[PDB]
Amino acid sequence: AFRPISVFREANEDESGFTCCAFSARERFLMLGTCTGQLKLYNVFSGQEEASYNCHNSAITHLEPSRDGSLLLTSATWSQPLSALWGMKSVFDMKHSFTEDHYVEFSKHSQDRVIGTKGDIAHIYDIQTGNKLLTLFNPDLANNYKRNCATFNPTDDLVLNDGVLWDVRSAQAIHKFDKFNMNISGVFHPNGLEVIINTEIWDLRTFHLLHTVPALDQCRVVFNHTGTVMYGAMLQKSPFGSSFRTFNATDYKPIATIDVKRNIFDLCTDTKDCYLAVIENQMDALNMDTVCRLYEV
Ligand SMILES: COCCNC(=O)/C=C/c1[nH]cc(C(=O)N[C@@H](CC(N)=O)c2ccc(F)c(Cl)c2)c1-c1ccc(Cl)cc1F
Repeated sequence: AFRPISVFREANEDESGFTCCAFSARERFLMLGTCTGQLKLYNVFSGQEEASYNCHNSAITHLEPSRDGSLLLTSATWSQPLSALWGMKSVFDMKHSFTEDHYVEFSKHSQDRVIGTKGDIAHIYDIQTGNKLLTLFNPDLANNYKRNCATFNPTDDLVLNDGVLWDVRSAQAIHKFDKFNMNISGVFHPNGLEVIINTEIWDLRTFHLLHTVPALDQCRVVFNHTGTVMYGAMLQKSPFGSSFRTFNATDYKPIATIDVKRNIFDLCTDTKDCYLAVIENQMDALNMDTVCRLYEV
């Protein structure tokens, strides 16, 4: 099941403004972005705030800590810069920013690069210098996905941008996956063998269609750290509707559908994959008053 374990809100605020979340390196501590552009650290069990840092002058949409705990990526709604990289050792400080990229992710195997998305375009940056190494856009192969989000594969040698597979080393598009939907651009399966683009599962080796999974339509997906479970939530204000779905990552078979009966802002699992944190708005409320709910997987 998904048994509720605890709940908390942005402490001492009339309107709680949590917008996104990620577990930190420290087991019991969750990092939350807020609609006023702050980063908060909370104890997930006590529900108490520990620390607060100022990141952006607009709502944080998404954040990602590095695995080693030294770095954090944030993205905001209408700030300049839209995304930034923060150092978290010694003092919390901005290292580099990515002016117009509305989404950013670390590379996966070695976290020495950032990949940012601006519309149909990907930008790769060096973490050391902040320098833009590559711009990935091919007018002949573009799918023009409206919710494109560029990403590295597990070994960092490939990028998926706008449904196009790029070889990072040569900076060449090697394959365009055919377009089946208007919005979702896709992700790599952590197994390194498959690419999941909306409802279509493609083989990375042959570029053959392996499976169709209709329940993934319009979903953002995240895997548990172990790579055994895939979580998906349909995009619908709140980025998501009121439900998320789980699937077996080995065979794409549905496990569970959870309707939390409130709009979802974000979802994450801890490094040990024991707990799920979900940001939920207290259907289609104009009032912003989010809680973080912790669930047992
Ligand atoms: C109208 O909204 C105004 C402005 N707000 C936004 O834009 C907000 C954007 C935004 N928030 C969270 C995400 C996101 O993708 N979260 C990932 C998990 C993660 N943290 O990686 C995710 C995966 C599976 C799930 F089941 C759930 Cl519920 C969440 C996203 C998100 C949504 C769409 C895209 Cl293309 C990229 C994104 F990062």
